[PDB]
Amino acid sequence: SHMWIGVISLFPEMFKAITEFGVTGRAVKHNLLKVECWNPRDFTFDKHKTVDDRPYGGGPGMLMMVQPLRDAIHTAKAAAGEGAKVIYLSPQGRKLDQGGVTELAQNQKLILVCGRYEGIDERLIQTEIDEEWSIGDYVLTGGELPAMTLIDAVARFIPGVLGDGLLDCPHYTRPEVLEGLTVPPVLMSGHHEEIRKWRLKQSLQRTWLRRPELLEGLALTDEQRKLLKEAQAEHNS
Amino acid sequence: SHMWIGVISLFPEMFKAITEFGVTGRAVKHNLLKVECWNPRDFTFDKHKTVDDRPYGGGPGMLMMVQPLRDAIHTAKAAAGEGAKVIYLSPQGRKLDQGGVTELAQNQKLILVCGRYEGIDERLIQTEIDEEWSIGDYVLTGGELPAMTLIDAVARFIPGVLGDGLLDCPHYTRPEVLEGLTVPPVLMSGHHEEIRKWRLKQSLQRTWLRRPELLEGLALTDEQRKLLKEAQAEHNS
Ligand SMILES: NC(=O)c1ccc(NCC2CCCC2)nc1
Ligand SMILES: NC(=O)c1ccc(NCC2CCCC2)nc1
Repeated sequence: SHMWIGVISLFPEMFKAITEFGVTGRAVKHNLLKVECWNPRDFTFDKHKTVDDRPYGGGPGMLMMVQPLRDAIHTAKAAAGEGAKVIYLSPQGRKLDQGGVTELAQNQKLILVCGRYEGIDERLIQTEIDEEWSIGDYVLTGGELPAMTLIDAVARFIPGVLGDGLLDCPHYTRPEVLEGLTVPPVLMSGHHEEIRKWRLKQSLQRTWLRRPELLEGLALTDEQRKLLKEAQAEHNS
Repeated sequence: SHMWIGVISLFPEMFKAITEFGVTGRAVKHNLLKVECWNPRDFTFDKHKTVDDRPYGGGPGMLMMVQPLRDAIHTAKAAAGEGAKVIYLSPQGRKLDQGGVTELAQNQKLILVCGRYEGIDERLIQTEIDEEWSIGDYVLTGGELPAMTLIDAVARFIPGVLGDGLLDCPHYTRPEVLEGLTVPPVLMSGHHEEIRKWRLKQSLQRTWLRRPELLEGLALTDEQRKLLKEAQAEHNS
């Protein structure tokens, strides 16, 4: 179930951050994940390899120049063959969450278009882009970090890359006592069922306290309902 | 108003993605932004430079080993001096948005702790971390991409790095006609006020259609109320 991701970027060397390091670097070396980049600058024809252009209507910014970007996209589409979804990363896109990650991970091929400057021509979005996605409600200097974020997130779903809507439970490792703070005795008990229930209760409690809206989106099991009620009762002393 | 950011990461070379390229790369070269990394592996003492450890209570994963990570954090804190806020990036943190970015950008010094494996010891969060932040409701293989995302976002607020709660308007550049699609005539009119109002109306319309909840958080001006009503009337034909 390997995955191919084509990238359109003025700064393809940025993607070394995910292709050369850690779990995603291993995925690439083991051919579980392939990331292939095209740079609009390589598709320019003028002496100074111009990749930006002035916005109609004026304004302080520049846009990506249409012809080099369009040609790079077309080249990526030809390399991908049939079935590749083309994604543009921008704050105007659908907000990414883990459900959206699972949806995107169903694709065997993606092409990610990374904007720079003030963005890209709206008509390219209409004619070349299948979906717009955002990694969050904030503005960055380029689409490369959003693209890498998406790649990393979906790569976790590729079989072989790694070894319920709630926040994670607390985790502990050595030493047993750290600046006077002890490990919860249950985690030392060797009682697997008690440990499982403790972790679940902690996850429910943390989700309730920090992100209560996330709970509203869940259909809690009988056990989860019980443990959440216990946690809420204890919180209220 | 330059900014110093200390980073704790097992993969410091990942940060070349922001320190060597584009607007953030320029910020670094021009001394507007300094990014300084410490690697827990450099703080190990065993032959194999062990940086992970087993979780109490069992489970399939590993945590970052406490001693090398703690020592790296302390070294970063000493380098930062007084006033540095220590941030841990994780899905359990406060969700980043542009308002949160503006808040974080008020700090002259930040230290960003990048988790790997299944995370870090809860007691380190208690004893070493000032704030936990998330870049979005999804899970990544490491905190480095979230840290770089945060750095890029806050760097845009540093004076010299660059040259209202609504989504951006559409942008257009050459050519005048692209695959049969024309540039809106108003943007060619040279009428600056008409162009301003068009862009604002488009932003209001796009926010309403794609992200209506964002509108609920705004106190629209009289002009914005009018243009939004116009856009909604036109949408309803
Ligand atoms: N939240 C996001 O997913 C996101 C995506 C792209 C971006 N910036 C580059 C785009 C902004 C103008 C040029 C393209 N910033 C933020
Ligand atoms: N949404 C986020 O801001 C985010 C942060 C860190 C992360 N992964 C590394 C952490 C997860 C376990 C080890 C540390 N994933 C996602």
